[PDB]
Amino acid sequence: AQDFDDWFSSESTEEDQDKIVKQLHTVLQPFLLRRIKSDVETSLLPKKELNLYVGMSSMQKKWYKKILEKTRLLNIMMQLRKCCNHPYLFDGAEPGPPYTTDEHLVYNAAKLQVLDKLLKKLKEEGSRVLIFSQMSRLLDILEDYCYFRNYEYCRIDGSTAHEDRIQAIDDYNAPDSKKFVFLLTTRAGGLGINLTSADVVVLYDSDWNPQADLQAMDRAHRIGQKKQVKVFRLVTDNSVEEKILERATQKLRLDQLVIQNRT
DNA sequence: TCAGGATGTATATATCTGACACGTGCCTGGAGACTAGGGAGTAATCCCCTTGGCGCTTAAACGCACGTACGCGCTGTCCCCCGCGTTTTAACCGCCAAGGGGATTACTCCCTAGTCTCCAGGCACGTGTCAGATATATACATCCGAT
Repeated sequence: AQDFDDWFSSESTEEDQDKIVKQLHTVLQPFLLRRIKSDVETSLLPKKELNLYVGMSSMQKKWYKKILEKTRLLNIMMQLRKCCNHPYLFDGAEPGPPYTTDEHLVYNAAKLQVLDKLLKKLKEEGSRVLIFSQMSRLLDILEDYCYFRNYEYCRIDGSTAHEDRIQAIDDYNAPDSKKFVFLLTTRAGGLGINLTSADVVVLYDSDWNPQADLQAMDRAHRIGQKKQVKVFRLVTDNSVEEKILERATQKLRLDQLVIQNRT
C-alpha cells in the first residue's frame, strides 16, 4: 500500500493538476467494469434531494452546551449526535412521570418539528414515507409519535426475524396497501428487500459512509420505480452534524474523482 | 398463682495510689542561605477502549412434569452432663544468695559501603521456524439401574 496510498500523492488532492488521477484512470482500467444505470432506462427517472437545515431546539441547546463543558457521558462526538437527533434519548430530558405522548414531545426535537409539518404535507398527496434512521432507539420515539398521530406504520428494524420482516414488507408492498410510514434502519439487511412501491424516504440521520446511505436511498430508487421518489436528509445547524456531512461529502466526492470517469 | 430464697444492685465510707502539676537541661525543630535535580508542561506517535449499532450459530437456560428420598416433626429412651457439697493442694506472695545479661554512655578506629569514571558483556526485543497439544471420530471397556 505504500506504493499505492502514499505514492498516489495524498489522495492526489494537494499535489495534483489533474494528471496523476488521469494516470490512475487507466491504471485500474482493465480490472473494473462499472456500467451506469444512466445508460439503461430501468428506473428511467432521476432522483431528488433536500438538505434542509433545522434550527436547533431550546432544550437541546441546553444539553449540547452541557455536554461540551465538563450517566455514561463518553464518546462525546456521537453523544452530540444524540442531542442533534432527539434529547429524549438522554433519559431525563423529557418531562418526568407520569409519561404522556402529546405535542410536548414534538417541541423538544428540532428535526421532528420540521419533520412533523412535512409529514402532514405528504399525507394529502397519497404518499407513503419510508423513514430510515440511525440509532434504532430513535425509531421508538418516532414509533410513539406515529402512535400519537394515528398513522399506519410497521417496523422491520434489527432484532426482527425475516419471517416477521417479509410479512411486514407485505403490509407495505400490498395491493391497495394503506401503511404510510414504515420504519427501518440505515443498514436494514441486504439489498434484496424490495421497496419499489413507494415514493418518499427520509434519511433522518446521516452516516459516516455516504455509500452506506447511497444504497439505502436506492431501496426506493430500485428497479421498477415509475413515479418520482423523494429523499430527505435532516441536518442540524452549527453542530457536529455540520462536519459529518462534509466528511461524508468529500468521501462521497472521492468516488467520482476516482471512479465516476471510466465508463 | 402466690409466698419463699438466693443474688446482683444500689447505697454510704475509709484507704491507696498513680494521674496531674511544676521546674530544669538538653536536644532538635525553626530561620536563614545555597543549590541541584525531580517533576511539571509540551508535543509527536501508536495502540487500545468506547458507544452506537448490524447479522448468525449454537448451546445453555428456562419451563414443565412425575416422582422419589430426605428434611422435619414426634416419640422414646437412655446416659451424660450440670449443680452442689467436701476436702486438699497449688498459686501467690514474700524471701535469699550470687552472678550474668542488656541497656546505656562515651572513645577509637579499621574497613567496607557509597561515589565517580570507563568499558565492554549481559539481556531484551524482533524475526523465523517446527512440534505438543488439541479436536474429532472411532472402537473399547466399564458402572448402573430394572427385570
